[PDB]
Amino acid sequence: ENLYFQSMSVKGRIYSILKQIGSGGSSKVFQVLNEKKQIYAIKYVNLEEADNQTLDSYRNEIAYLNKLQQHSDKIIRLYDYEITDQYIYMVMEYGNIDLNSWLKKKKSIDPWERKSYWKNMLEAVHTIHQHGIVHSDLKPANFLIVDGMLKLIDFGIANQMQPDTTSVVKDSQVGTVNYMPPEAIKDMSKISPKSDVWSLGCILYYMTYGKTPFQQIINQISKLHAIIDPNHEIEFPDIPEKDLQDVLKCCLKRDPKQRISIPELLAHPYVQIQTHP
Ligand SMILES: CCc1cccc(CC)c1NC(=O)c1nn(C)c2c1CCc1cnc(Nc3ccc(C(=O)NC4CCN(C)CC4)cc3OC(F)(F)F)nc1-2
Repeated sequence: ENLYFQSMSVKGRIYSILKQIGSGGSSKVFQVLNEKKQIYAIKYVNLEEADNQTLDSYRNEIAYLNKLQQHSDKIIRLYDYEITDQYIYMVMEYGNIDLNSWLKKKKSIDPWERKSYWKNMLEAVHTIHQHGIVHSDLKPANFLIVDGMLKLIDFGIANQMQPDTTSVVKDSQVGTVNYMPPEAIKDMSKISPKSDVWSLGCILYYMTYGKTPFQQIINQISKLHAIIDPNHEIEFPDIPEKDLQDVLKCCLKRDPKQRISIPELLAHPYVQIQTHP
């Protein structure tokens, strides 16, 4: 729903608010225009009931996002931010849609498009791994489409919060365990870069086969048991792209030791071999 007279200031710069395009418990996202009618998304986070630990995780993610955006164009831009004791405003790159919503409204995805997105994702995640950050909770919703290019929105660093404001409402894929790796389920560090490869593999599996590998299991304890059980054979239906079949089998090995790495994935023929005549 659009906001028709609202506006906000960030570091002495005024922004017209067109509409709200998202919400967590303590947070909101707004489609906004600056003084020169350039479009942005502003993330607002209320800090009024956040403890020092939570606060410091927000501070950490902001520092890292400000640094890492210079290292890759597959991370979302953070143009400015304002940070007080009460709130954070972040002025960020705008996208017309996130990958989750895009995939919901696409049955048949173009093979070229899928490969292009796969590359974008790999480059983003590779970048955070290179600075010691394992996201540890990658879903399609963490990726924003900006003129055909996927941008990673967050680094999984910040501590999530709950609507004790209430009037409670939430979304399809926030709780989801469909992208979760076996070692995460055992775990309750032992969090390695390989955790992210499983999650990325699950996204690619969605793009290839039209669902995540354990999506069929409604019963959430049966699902978690299926993810861990070596005898539970994951399906990989035959398709023209034999390199894509290989990538998925390699990402979804349950043993993280035996599971493929991001540098390996980047040199894989799926990413590298020119299919075009
Ligand atoms: C809530 C804050 C938060 C906390 C923790 C972690 C995270 C990251 C996941 C975040 N959340 C975030 O950090 C976050 N959440 N959103 C939604 C955005 C961000 C970052 C910047 C950003 C920039 N541009 C956009 N634009 C849009 C992104 C997605 C949609 C969308 O999916 N719409 C659907 C289209 C199809 N129909 C059928 C259903 C709706 C529409 C959008 O803009 C438009 F609305 F203007 F069009 N969004 C975002």
